[PDB]
Amino acid sequence: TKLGINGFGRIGRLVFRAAFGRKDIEVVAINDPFMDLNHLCYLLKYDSVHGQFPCEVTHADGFLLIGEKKVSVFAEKDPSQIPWGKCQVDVVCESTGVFLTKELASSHLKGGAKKVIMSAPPKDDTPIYVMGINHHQYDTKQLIVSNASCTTNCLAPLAKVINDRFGIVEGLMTTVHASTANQLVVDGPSKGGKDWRAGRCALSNIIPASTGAAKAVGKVLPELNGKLTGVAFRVPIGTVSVVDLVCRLQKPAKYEEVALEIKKAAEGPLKGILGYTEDEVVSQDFVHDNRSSIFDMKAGLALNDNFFKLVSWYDNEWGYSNRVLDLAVHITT
Amino acid sequence: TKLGINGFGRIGRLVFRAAFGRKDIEVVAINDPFMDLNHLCYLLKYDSVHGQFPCEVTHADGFLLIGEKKVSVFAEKDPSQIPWGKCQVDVVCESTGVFLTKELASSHLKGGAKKVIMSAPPKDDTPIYVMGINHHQYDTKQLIVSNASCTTNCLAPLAKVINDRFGIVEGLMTTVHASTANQLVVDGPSKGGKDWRAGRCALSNIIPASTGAAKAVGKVLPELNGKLTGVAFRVPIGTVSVVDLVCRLQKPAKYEEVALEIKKAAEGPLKGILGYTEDEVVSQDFVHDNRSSIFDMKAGLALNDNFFKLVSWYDNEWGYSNRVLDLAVHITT
Amino acid sequence: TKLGINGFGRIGRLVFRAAFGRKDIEVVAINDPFMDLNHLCYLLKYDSVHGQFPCEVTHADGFLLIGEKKVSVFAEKDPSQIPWGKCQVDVVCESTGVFLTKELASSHLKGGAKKVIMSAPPKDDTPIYVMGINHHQYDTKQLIVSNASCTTNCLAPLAKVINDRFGIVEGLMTTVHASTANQLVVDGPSKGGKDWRAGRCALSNIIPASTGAAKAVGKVLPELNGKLTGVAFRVPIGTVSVVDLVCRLQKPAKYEEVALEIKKAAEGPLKGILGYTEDEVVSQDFVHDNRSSIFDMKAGLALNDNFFKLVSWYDNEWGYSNRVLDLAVHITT
Amino acid sequence: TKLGINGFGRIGRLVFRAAFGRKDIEVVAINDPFMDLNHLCYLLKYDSVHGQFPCEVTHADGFLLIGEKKVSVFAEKDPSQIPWGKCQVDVVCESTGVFLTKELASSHLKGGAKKVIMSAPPKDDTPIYVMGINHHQYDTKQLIVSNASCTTNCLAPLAKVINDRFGIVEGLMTTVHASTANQLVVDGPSKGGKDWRAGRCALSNIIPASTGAAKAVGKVLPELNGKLTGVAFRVPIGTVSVVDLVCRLQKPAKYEEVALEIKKAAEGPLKGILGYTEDEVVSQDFVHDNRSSIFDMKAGLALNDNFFKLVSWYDNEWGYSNRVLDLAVHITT
Ligand SMILES: NC(=O)c1ccc[n+]([C@@H]2O[C@H](COP(=O)([O-])OP(=O)(O)OC[C@H]3O[C@@H](n4cnc5c(N)ncnc54)[C@H](O)[C@@H]3O)[C@@H](O)[C@H]2O)c1
Ligand SMILES: NC(=O)c1ccc[n+]([C@@H]2O[C@H](COP(=O)([O-])OP(=O)(O)OC[C@H]3O[C@@H](n4cnc5c(N)ncnc54)[C@H](O)[C@@H]3O)[C@@H](O)[C@H]2O)c1
Ligand SMILES: NC(=O)c1ccc[n+]([C@@H]2O[C@H](COP(=O)([O-])OP(=O)(O)OC[C@H]3O[C@@H](n4cnc5c(N)ncnc54)[C@H](O)[C@@H]3O)[C@@H](O)[C@H]2O)c1
Ligand SMILES: NC(=O)c1ccc[n+]([C@@H]2O[C@H](COP(=O)([O-])OP(=O)(O)OC[C@H]3O[C@@H](n4cnc5c(N)ncnc54)[C@H](O)[C@@H]3O)[C@@H](O)[C@H]2O)c1
Ligand SMILES: NCCc1ccc(S(=O)(=O)F)cc1
Ligand SMILES: NCCc1ccc(S(=O)(=O)F)cc1
Ligand SMILES: NCCc1ccc(S(=O)(=O)F)cc1
Repeated sequence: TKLGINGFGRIGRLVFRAAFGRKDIEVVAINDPFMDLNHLCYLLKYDSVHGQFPCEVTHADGFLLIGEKKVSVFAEKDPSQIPWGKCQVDVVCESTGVFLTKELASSHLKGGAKKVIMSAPPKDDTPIYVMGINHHQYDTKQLIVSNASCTTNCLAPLAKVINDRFGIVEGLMTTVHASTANQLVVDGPSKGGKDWRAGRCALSNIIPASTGAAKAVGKVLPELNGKLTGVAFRVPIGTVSVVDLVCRLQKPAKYEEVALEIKKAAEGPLKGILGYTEDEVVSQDFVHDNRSSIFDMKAGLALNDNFFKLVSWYDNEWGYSNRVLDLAVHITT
Repeated sequence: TKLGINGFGRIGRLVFRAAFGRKDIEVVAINDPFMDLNHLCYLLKYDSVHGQFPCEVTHADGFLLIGEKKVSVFAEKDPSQIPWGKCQVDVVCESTGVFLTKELASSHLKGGAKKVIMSAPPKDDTPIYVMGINHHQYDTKQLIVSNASCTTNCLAPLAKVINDRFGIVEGLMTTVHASTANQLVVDGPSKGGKDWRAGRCALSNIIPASTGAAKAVGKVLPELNGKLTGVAFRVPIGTVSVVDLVCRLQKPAKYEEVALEIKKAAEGPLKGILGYTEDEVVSQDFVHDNRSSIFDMKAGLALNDNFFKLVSWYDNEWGYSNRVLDLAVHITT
Repeated sequence: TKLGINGFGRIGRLVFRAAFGRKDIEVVAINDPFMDLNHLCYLLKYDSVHGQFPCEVTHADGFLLIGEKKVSVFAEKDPSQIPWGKCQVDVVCESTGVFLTKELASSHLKGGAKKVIMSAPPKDDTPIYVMGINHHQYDTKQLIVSNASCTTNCLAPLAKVINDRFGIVEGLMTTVHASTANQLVVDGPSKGGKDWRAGRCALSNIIPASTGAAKAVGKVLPELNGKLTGVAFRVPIGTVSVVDLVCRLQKPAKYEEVALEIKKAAEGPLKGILGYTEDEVVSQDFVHDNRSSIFDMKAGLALNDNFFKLVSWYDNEWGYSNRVLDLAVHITT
Repeated sequence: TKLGINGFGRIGRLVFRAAFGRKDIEVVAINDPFMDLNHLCYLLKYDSVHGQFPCEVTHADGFLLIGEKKVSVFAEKDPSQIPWGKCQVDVVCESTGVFLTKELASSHLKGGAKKVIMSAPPKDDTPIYVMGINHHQYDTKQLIVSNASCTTNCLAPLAKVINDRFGIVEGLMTTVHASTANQLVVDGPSKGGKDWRAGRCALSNIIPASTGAAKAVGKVLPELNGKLTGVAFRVPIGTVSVVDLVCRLQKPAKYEEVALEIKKAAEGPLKGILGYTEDEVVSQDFVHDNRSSIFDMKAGLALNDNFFKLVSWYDNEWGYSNRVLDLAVHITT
């Protein structure tokens, strides 16, 4: 399984990183035009949140070197001009943040790539998949797909398990989200005039933000269509975010029973995707945690037999980056 | 109205500051045994969040000097030993955090103080009052009372207005809360071994926390008893906190109607307590805002006609501090 | 004195705000093409550091409205086209960061501006001035000038006084610097690929940075040319930076005497530019302090009678912005 | 070597951790009365900076269990009451911060411990030892020693190398120091009324601080007595600090040569203690680096052939904790 990476940013680089540890998938090419090979290597060797790269990194003959493996590096603004074909790339991890329609992402297909995974929710009707939730509903005919957002990957397993046993009538979600590259260090104009709040100083603000993440749950779980939505607060934190789902349940239950059901899934049919802790955890405890969702039993509570607050952690960078690789293997195999 | 301050902390010093800009109330006496007079002045003079004290601040003969006015300074650990009576104190602002029961707080009365306000939720059944909400129900025969928490002061006005018109069936609250003095700069043991998470690094964590702030709305508004509770996440922010109320209503509404109902309350009955904004605000926009609650119209949303997320901001330090003075004025006059 | 502003960023907007107060200078025109008018009002009305604009900000018919005062707003990329002459502009504040040569800035003269001040050090041999130091050496024939950097404005007053009285033989400088717009919220590529370190996450890092600011003190004080240089460390701080000057003196001295000579200057001829304190201050105490440099007596020390560490604070945004105005007024009168 | 730990804080817990990977040293007993067993397991297991403990941490029958190995846990305020003798403790890591005196530390010897290491500079005459610089001078008859400060362990190796080769005429230091447990989350009164600035908000401030770490280098390298001193600035950073030495040299040198000397020291006699890099590094890159000092070639510079600014990083927590073990093993074998 040969992977290509378009946009060697936080997601691009950590996807590269997770892929090094996996035997079944291999990175063969990278593209980023805001980055010379000298600069690119620097940014990969050092990382402020996840530590240094697990082995030596040099460049040679326009390639990137990780032991006995060469990796092509390109610097093209236009995806139609990236030579994926010559590297026999099976899947392109589209992680720039600006090619989020079927039309724009199909430019990768023109360059010789077989299939594409947007590392974000699409702006159009592109099919969305969450590993562990609806990934088996994929078929090889779909060449361009989305792996949703980190928040959707955190929310979907939690909702699926609660909905199958108890039945979610309606739910509203809040995610307290770690910092992202779309934000600014000092009050300034946000990109293209959209989302003014995200241009406000990241270091000292709680910043309200819209998200479709919870509304997207209805795409990967049709049954919950129109039954979920939410908002986000961005806060000055390196990585790790948390979802807080307030939902009303059809079948009544104590909080103890809800927790045990989530424990059952995390230990059985959702091992590796959904996790369960009863510890007094805080955000830094999930730095570099590869799961999509870790239910925090003690943070949440119940108002009554039918109204619950359910709390789940996620490393927005690491968890998600591992899911891109899982999906990339799945669609190719 | 002659005020005394026990515990010259974040609340004590900002209570002193607010009272400096009011003619109807003045601080005559201060007690803090963990603070010598030179130290006290220094801490009053400078402030990391709210700037330098708007005044020449000095001391002489054991008195604090704010312009042409002398303030009495004490340093007893036992409140019983503070000569409040000789300073002719009408109300004592109990802002130490360690005298939150009617038995402990009554020693101020034994020191001569006529009345006491607990600047926090009580640990017993001491009466709780929130300006704008139930302060007219105060009986002068009550010598010791509590002004609740900053979070309750934010949530109750919001909940009141919404419940008066639409009726709240149930509700769960999250507050994303700024930093407080019970937290630690690096990972350590929390005082008494209680609330382990709050001992974790304040600078780099999202920290789950319990709170009775929502349950206690039921005390100030009996009609909502058993219908509200919540949780909190602490974040590395200087001041300003935000409440997210997910509530289910009986009378259906569009989001715009709910917003309008809050607007008219804010410009009418609850003017000065509850505020309204449709601007793209972030937390630092409410530093030194003296309102108890500021509804953020564009940050909230509705899922359907009976299920809402309503967002409100508060300067947990400065808002609450002015509330302590309005309650001090009320229970005296 | 009619001022125009090119680039409405941190320095652009803060010059604007500084000017609003003063009765001897006024902003008549603004230009910034990465900013729609509605968005410009938003950035002007709210500030994460210096609080809400002390006045109603609106717009109508393409004009910025401050109360009832109309300010003209353009969105041009070629300063030649900005109609400065139409607005009778005496000085243009060049605060984009990308017109720092004589060739580039002189497009403002062809647009009708009478003179230009660069809000940064120049790339070429454009004359540099610092108020209090060498501003009297400016002659009216010079149409394009520079106000240097915030750091140079901090150091040069301190440098002049120490060298005037004692004689600086050599010296080296570290500034610990607040965060600036050239930095990123998460690890990424810095612009143009210059200074890889500045692209590293700003929230969690101490980031070494080059600075010519200390070498630039030679150009404003020829006598010290070759005898000073230094480096910088960027830290997660909103505003306020500190200079730390290690230096050797020709004539020997005690720390007290050095300190008293700075006190004499700060309360005498350099009043308003160089300040002095013996208080136990921290960076937040100089937020919105309009002086160029404030010497911190207790923070510095001597090793011997010829070798000293001298410490001085500066709000790198506010002090500098006010300096820009002083220069503008000076060069016009 | 059987190690005991009094004070299970940042240094205590990370000393425990480093030992877990060392065969030449083992922890048999811990004392910390501010933290019961359930709480102590939590703090060991989770770490906000260095990640989770790399092992299952549990407890039974009053013992801390790291796998099969049982560790005794006392809760004793009076260090003379700890029964170190019953556990055959060779060395006590005295890392509480409140027993920095021969007389006070010697109460560990009454408990049965053979020897004691102060994890900090002493308040009295106690012998200081930096590994790699002066440790070989230790005599087995000295039962109580100090391992100096993180800052001194960073500057000493550098100063040694520079002085041996070029001759340090005089020097002044500045350290930018990561956050420490003596600071406060919000403006407050520091312990004992000492160091007022350390009580100011850790999250939002650059905070000046005194330090004898530079002067103490003259104690471990007598040739440098009276030639070094300096100051510190605290910044909102989890761990990793930097030293900035401005020094005059007796023999003139090109900066390239000064770097080359440090390189061969780091690859030869000071391998493991003193490090060297030419990479564009930032503070986060040295998290969990076990060296005491990492020279940063590109950060520093020279003013002339005699006057240099030399820059070096250190993980104040992890580097130091590793040196405590080295000293413990050395004073026992
Ligand atoms: N970081 C997260 O928490 C997170 C989680 C899940 C999904 N995502 C999504 O992944 C995407 C990338 O996010 P990120 O956080 O890595 O942002 P980022 O800014 O760190 O990375 C984007 C990278 O793409 C590069 N790029 C820009 N234009 C390009 C072009 N024309 N061609 C090729 N490369 C280009 C940039 O130089 C940059 O390195 C976004 O859509 C984001 O929403 C982010
Ligand atoms: N800061 C907020 O966001 C906020 C908002 C609302 C309510 N409160 C409440 O107000 C109370 C104080 O909060 P704070 O943040 O100001 O805490 P703080 O640490 O800033 O202040 C507590 C002060 O009490 C003093 N003190 C301790 N023991 C004392 C005693 N024995 N006698 C006299 N003084 C003593 C301390 O010296 C300290 O200055 C708490 O109960 C808190 O819940 C805080
Ligand atoms: N903030 C400080 O501490 C400080 C202090 C001293 C000097 N400076 C200098 O002042 C300059 C500006 O810095 P800043 O901090 O305001 O950064 P900033 O990003 O806040 O300001 C730049 C602004 O200029 C605008 N702009 C960019 N290109 C433009 C163009 N070609 N035409 C018109 N407008 C354009 C942008 O919209 C932006 O708002 C820099 O050169 C900086 O070195 C900054
Ligand atoms: N943290 C650093 O960057 C660093 C680096 C070098 C040296 N040091 C030194 O190490 C010492 C400890 O620092 P820290 O950062 O670990 O502080 P810390 O606050 O994290 O740890 C101190 C521990 O001692 C415990 N304690 C208090 N009184 C006690 C008593 N009577 N008996 C037993 N335990 C008691 C506390 O509960 C706490 O857990 C300080 O003197 C400091 O100067 C710290
Ligand atoms: N360079 C900006 C790319 C980008 C755009 C959006 C995000 S998001 O995760 O906030 F949606 C992250 C990064
Ligand atoms: N001195 C610490 C006392 C204290 C105790 C509690 C708080 S709280 O507002 O977080 F509940 C704040 C301060
Ligand atoms: N309990 C606080 C103990 C302590 C005391 C001092 C420090 S210091 O490293 O700043 F000198 C660190 C920790």
